[PDB]
Amino acid sequence: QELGNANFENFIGATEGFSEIAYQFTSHILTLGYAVMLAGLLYFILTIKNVDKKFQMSNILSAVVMVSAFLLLYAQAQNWTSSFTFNEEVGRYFLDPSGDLFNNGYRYLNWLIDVPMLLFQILFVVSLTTSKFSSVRNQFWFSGAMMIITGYIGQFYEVSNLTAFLVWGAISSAFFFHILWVMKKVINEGKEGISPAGQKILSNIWILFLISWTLYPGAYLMPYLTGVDGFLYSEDGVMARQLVYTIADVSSKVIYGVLLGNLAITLS
Repeated sequence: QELGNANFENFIGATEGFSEIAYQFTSHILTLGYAVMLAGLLYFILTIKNVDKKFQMSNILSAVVMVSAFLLLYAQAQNWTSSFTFNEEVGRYFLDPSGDLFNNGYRYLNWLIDVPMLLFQILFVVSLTTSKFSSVRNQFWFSGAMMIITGYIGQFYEVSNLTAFLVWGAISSAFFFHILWVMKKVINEGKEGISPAGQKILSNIWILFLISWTLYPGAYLMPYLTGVDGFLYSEDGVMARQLVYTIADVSSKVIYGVLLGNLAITLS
């Protein structure tokens, strides 16, 4: 299997193919993904006037994240549809040799760019207490970048060497735990010396952040979560993975932005 060696979407597409439902669902979900980013982009442009100058860098960075997310998810969406074509004889969609093939680059690039801005963002709304801005900022940038790069290396091996896919996933996960831990510290310090209404919103932000962000390794693992011959090892694990990525992207970029915007209005 030469054509389907690059990733699980290709593997499936070149061997079993995708039902009508799997192909259409995944296409629609990816389209909702970028459409929400565009709407978010507008929301963040239009509401920047509602926070004090002091906090506006957060709204700016929300907007910038929306731009890159709109572009790269639009591109990922097109890459889905143009990589798989219907075959009349079997009634399924197959990896098209005349296309460019499914490619995770668009999404991994988006993460490299958005992770550092999403993490930095909050440092323009909350005030630290005992920690330094530059230290926190550097810990987030370095660990975020490493998390993504090591996850990108892992994903090459997804079908060729599943063991490696997992080892690199675990290294990536170690960077992830460090980010959660710095973020929990940022949230606790940001709670010190704001109103209880501000603290309740920070509490929500932590929950959102924690769940959102954990969906990413969930979706990386998704086709293996029922074992090497189970139910998700299939087009359904492709559908599940792309659905979960899309929910994660909306939650981590959009809802997170909105919550941060509301925190900043509270502090204004």
